[PDB]
Amino acid sequence: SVGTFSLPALPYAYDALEPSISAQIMELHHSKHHQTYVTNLNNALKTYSTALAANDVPSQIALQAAIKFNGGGHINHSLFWENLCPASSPDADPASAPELTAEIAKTWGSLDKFKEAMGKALLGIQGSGWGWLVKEGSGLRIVTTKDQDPVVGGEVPVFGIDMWEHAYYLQYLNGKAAYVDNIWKVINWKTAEQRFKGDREDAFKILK
Amino acid sequence: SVGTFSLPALPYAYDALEPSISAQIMELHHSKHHQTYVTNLNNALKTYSTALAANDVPSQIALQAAIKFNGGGHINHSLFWENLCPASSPDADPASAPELTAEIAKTWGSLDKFKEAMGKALLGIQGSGWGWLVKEGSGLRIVTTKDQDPVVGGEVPVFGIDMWEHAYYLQYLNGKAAYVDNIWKVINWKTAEQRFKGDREDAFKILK
Amino acid sequence: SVGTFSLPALPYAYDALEPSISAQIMELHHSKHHQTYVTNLNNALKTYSTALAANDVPSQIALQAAIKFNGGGHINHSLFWENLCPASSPDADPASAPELTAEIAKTWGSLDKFKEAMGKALLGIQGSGWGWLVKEGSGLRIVTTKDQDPVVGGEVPVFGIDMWEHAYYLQYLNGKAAYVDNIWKVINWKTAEQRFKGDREDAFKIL
Amino acid sequence: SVGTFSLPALPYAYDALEPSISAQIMELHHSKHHQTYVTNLNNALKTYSTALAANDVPSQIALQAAIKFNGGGHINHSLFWENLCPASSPDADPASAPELTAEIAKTWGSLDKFKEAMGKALLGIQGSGWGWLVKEGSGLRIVTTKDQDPVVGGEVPVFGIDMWEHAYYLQYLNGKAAYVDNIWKVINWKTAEQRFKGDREDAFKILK
Ligand SMILES: [Mn+2]
Ligand SMILES: [Mn+2]
Ligand SMILES: [Mn+2]
Ligand SMILES: [Mn+2]
Repeated sequence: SVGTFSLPALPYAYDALEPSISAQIMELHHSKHHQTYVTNLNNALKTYSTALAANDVPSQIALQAAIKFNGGGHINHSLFWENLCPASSPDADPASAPELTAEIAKTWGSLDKFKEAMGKALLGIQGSGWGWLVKEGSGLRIVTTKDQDPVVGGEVPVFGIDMWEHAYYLQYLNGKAAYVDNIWKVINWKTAEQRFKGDREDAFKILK
Repeated sequence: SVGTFSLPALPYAYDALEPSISAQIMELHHSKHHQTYVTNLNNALKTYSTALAANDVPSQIALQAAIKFNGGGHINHSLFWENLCPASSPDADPASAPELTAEIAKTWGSLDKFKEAMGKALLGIQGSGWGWLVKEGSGLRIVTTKDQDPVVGGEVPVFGIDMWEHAYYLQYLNGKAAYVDNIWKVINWKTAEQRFKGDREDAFKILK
Repeated sequence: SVGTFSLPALPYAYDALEPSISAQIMELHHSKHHQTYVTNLNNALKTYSTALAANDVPSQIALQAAIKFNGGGHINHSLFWENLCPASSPDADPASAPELTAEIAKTWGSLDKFKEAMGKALLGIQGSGWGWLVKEGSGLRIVTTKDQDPVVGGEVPVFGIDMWEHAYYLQYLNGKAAYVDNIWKVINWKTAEQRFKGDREDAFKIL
Repeated sequence: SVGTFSLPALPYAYDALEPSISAQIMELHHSKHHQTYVTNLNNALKTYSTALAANDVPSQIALQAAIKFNGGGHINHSLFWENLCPASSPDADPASAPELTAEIAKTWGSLDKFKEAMGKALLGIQGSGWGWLVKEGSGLRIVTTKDQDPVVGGEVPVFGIDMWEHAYYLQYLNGKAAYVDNIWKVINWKTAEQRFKGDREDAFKILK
């Protein structure tokens, strides 16, 4: 039936990503922001099914923003929690992603240069948005999305980093550069390797 | 059933709007451009139906652009044919719309000053789009929409003028100012009066 | 000389808007966020000035995003500080704005109905942006702008409310509804009345 | 001094791209559309010079839409005329572009599959816009731009194809598929090769 999504539990405790991300942020981000996206996604999808069955095209178009914003919020945050892990986990080691790092090194020259390029794109976002490493065809690309827009159909998301102010402000204030510097310690490279090796449908399987 | 829209017949013959709009433009515009929007709207809606029942949010979001573009294309042209009529028809006399023209005069000063204001907005559209007279509450506003974006936000559309190049190029070449000057002769003020006196749902009944 | 905008001083101390807006937010909002928009605006205008003289149109177009983002950031925040004041100030009383409130009541029915309608627009902003009460001709309208986009040429801004998360998150966390409820206590209605009675050029004289 | 652009002459006669593009379109496209972009760009640049000297940031921002639209119009058409040539010319032979066609074949598999992917992107444009083959770093990409937006700062334009309806409507009516199929015969692969081997400013040297 339509609109039966639920907030996924995190793979770790709310304080497991410290000191990179504070427990307060993880709790607010998951139990408030992501929760709201889930509930509002379900509400909009059920109303949309009514508009679709009645062939009400004006209502359908008017509902697109709520589905894109809340649907994207659910897609993006679901992907986000999964490509994070405690800094002490072996999954935080890029040696967990040999195939991905090889393609990363082939594209940007080195892992450090990819990190520099992505950091630049993350800090360059005006307003709210996300930075993504994506697979397009067989090649890798850094892309940004505004607000909660999900990665555009055709690209395989490898990992994403949330640059909305609620992802860092309580801990880093306006210092988003320090936030980006610290989040590398908690990137789940095992997850990134698995997404790089699968296709679009495989990546979105966590939503199931 | 989902996605069973069909192209409505015009209220007049293809040459009935001459000399303001040529028979060739009317036939191509109706039987090709509008027909394509109808067909591609129906295709997108059937695909959407599958993704909605499967709770496939990435596909639902990816389908939004086709639904808005082709759905808006169907909405906009359906309204368009109805707010046109042969220049010799009594429906082309603005005296057919006493309440609307009085409110127009209250807002812009006179019918001529509104025509100049709407003309300016139409000629100012960069690229493809539409100009609309809309009712917001009890007041009137001139708005433009890009591409085939419809006036679906809550406003009641009173009449629209298509500024896509296919609406005039074969007859007026790049002279869109001459096209706008001549379309006033075939504006259906009887239709505009009914929309001005009705609500949002009445105006969209044309889609039935 | 090109690109000499500076950070305007606030009309009050950093803690003057408590309890509606904390001193910590005011100091960060003013001394870091707004200051950054000023500096990057000046940098963008200096580069643009040469690209304009060189008839280098690709550079001019490539610089537009920084000029709109940082220029709007400077415009919006400069307007913002001026239509805020301490809650006990006489300027926080809407009786300080007789002509504006009369037109507000004529348009929305009452001041409460207008506050709710603007609240709805503020809370509906997806992502970062601003809510504005503006004058177009003789009538009032509620509009929202994305990111730091300033109010569209032709409208006179009457007052604006910042809905960027940095404007409230340290104090209200995700509770933007409570932020909006409390910011009504520190709206400067004397400033709003003055903007309502002047034109677009008047409201932009503070820069 | 500011705003002294002029309409460049075509590299060939108005009928030189026939039969792919008619002389009627070439003359209107060049002497009316592109000419209007030049004139309106110069006016906007002069007005900006006034707003800049007055330290008027609101007017500067309000002027951006006219500078991007007319400045982009001038850039895109200037590049466009240069990457077209008579179909019987040796420059129309893709063998004139050995390094570029090798990178195309390495990226898309063959020239025919690249033409197929670009054709799909060109026909997929909603409203007015352009399709581009661009270079980013060492890689090739098909991108589209809306209205007269020029290619995003950072990419090197290799060649563009105008999908505004004024580019084909008089000759092909709504048949943009026939227009694209025929324009391949007049693509200047000598121009494309030179741009592929140069950088961003080299490609914009045509504006001098
Ligand atoms: Mn988030
Ligand atoms: Mn049309
Ligand atoms: Mn702010
Ligand atoms: Mn063109």
